[PDB]
Amino acid sequence: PVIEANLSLNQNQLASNGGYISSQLGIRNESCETVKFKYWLSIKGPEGIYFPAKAVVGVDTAQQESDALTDGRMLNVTRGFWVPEYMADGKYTVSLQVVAENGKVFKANQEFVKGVDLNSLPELNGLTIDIKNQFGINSVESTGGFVPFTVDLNNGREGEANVEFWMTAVGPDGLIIPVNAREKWVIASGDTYSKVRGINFDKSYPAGEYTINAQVVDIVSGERVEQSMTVVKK
Amino acid sequence: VIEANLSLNQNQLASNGGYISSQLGIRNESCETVKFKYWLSIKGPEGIYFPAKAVVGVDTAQQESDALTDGRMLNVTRGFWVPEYMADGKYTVSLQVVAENGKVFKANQEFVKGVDLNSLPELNGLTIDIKNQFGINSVESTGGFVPFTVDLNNGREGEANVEFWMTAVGPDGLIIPVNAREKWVIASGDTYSKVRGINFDKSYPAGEYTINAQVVDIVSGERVEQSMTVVKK
Repeated sequence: PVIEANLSLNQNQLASNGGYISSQLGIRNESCETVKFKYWLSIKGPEGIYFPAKAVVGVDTAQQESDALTDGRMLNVTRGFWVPEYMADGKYTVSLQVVAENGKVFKANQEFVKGVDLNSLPELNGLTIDIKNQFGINSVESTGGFVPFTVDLNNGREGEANVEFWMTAVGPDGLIIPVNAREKWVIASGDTYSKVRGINFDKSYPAGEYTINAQVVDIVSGERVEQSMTVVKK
Repeated sequence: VIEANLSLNQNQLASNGGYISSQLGIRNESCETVKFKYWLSIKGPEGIYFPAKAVVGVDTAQQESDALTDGRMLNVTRGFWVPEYMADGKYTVSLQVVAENGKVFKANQEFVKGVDLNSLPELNGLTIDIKNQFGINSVESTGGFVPFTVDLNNGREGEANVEFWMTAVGPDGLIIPVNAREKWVIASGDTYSKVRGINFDKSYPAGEYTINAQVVDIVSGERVEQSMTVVKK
């Protein structure tokens, strides 16, 4: 019982004043028997924003209904959503999510930005943050694995920058795993805090999805900025 | 297998932040000797997640394993700073133990910063009251229904314009709609009051679901959150 899910956005790039985004959802039953499943469209944004794409004028009373697909058949839906002005500027993730009757989870994600450039590194006002999965390693075995991350904090400002920086891995069973302890830094003008920092996914760590999350706070302004990568333990 | 506790010397920090000293207890209740890894992590508002542990230099350490004799208990004092620049609001401290066999054990305490302990989140007179109606903290693998009471009380002298929604953030990257995005004009002294439940379908994966409600003031742009945790066995 395998489902194939895709998602595409008619646009990636919203200005600060927000806007409308029209999406195209594709759900294909690649299996031989007929398949029942639930699906929905959800948005995840900065500052712990999580919201459903779906909006209603009245009182939301609906429960999550099941759907179905004929053998080899595909569902095709257009779905649009507003992203209002009052929502935080930053990087957003739209997620088509399918839960099949058998427990298997399938997803398709697209990103968009609001009030910043699609290509751009997160920044604290000249101080740019560059965190990357160094070797494109997107999973580790049940028996364990090591994934290294490159960390580059570049002070583009004309003055010194005072920052606190840390990393966690948010994962199953409510786990928040320290990846990098809280570090305080004075970074001089034009200078760079640059290093490699890895996480060892111990054999004993539970199977599932780990969200590798890095944060940087400007100690003076109080602006906080994030970057995230996903690693799955099989 | 493992018994974990956590207590805080302080629950209540002012806006200018402060220091919190914690006491970690880890007890091996098992008959054989047990190996495990453990750590201390903080979760706050606005998607804040940070490790309790801080270093002045370059963090270079790896997550070391520990061990406990049969019936033996580990006892550690561990403190952490919560600086002024961190967001005001409700925080969760979490002692987390991962045993060599895969079993996860936790002990959580809450604290607040710049607001009263157990106070209702508010958007400036507009108070938000979301509660697990019947104290149901888990559902069986075969499924279950958990209802939530929702009370949005406009204490202001003028009308309040809000947008409101709910999700359940859970395993395998799932963000499950619990309440669609609703726009509301709430008159002075009035209440948006209702019950809203989530059906944890048999098919939903085992694990930890974070029931999350958010309210935005459309005029000010202030956003406020309330969260409750439900585990599917």
